[PDB]
Amino acid sequence: ARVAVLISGTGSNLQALIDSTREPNSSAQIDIVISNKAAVAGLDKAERAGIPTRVINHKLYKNRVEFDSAIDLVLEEFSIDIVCLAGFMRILSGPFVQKWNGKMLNIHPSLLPSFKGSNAHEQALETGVTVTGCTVHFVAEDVDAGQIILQEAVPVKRGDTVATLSERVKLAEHKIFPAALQLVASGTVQLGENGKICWV
Ligand SMILES: Nc1nc2sc(CCCCc3csc(C(=O)N[C@@H](CCC(=O)O)C(=O)O)c3F)cc2c(=O)[nH]1
Ligand SMILES: NCC(=O)N[C@@H]1O[C@H](COP(=O)([O-])[O-])[C@@H](O)[C@H]1O
Repeated sequence: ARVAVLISGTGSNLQALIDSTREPNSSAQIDIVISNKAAVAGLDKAERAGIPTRVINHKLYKNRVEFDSAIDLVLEEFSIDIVCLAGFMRILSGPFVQKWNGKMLNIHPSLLPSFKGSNAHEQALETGVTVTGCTVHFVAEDVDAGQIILQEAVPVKRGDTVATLSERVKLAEHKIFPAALQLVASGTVQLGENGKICWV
């Protein structure tokens, strides 16, 4: 399965994905890394790994739809089969999501449905939970609302801050996001006709 990773920043999930997909049993190959922000560290990791990179500036297109069109163009250019959002901080248009329905995974740093949205760790700490975690899910139109693929619980420790909580969660992310990719790329998991998660 040919895979694209969309990033916006440091790219440590990208790195975890690269690491698993070079294992010989990997059913995924990362063929392109696409970032909407230049000079971010995820682009270095991708170039250090030998993976082609493209930077699409969302300040050169008029529409969200024109912008995703540019991404889709690159995905088609590289004959991509699966799209992994690994720290992509931009919301995708409805038609783009429709076209990739069932082929696009996202890593979100909470136990969904808790703490949808962009500041999940802040939500978790404000709420006062003693357990949080991360989720890999298919991207549906409603944000952080697609079919869940994997989750891993992570403890919240006393005095945690966003810094320390997200450090702990990210170790879990580097576990379940490569596993989730591998489930989907091997055809073990798909999105069923009924749109629920389909094990095979
Ligand atoms: N349809 C759909 N799309 C998507 S994308 C995704 C990955 C995580 C999204 C995190 C996220 C939560 S809010 C937000 C935001 O407001 N971004 C600004 C750009 C901000 C900037 O660049 O400064 C903007 O999109 O304009 C995000 F980026 C999941 C997902 C999904 O489930 N459904
Ligand atoms: N709402 C989406 C969101 O918060 N994504 C989060 O951004 C980070 C990207 O880190 P990385 O660039 O080191 O992989 C990850 O921690 C992921 O959970």
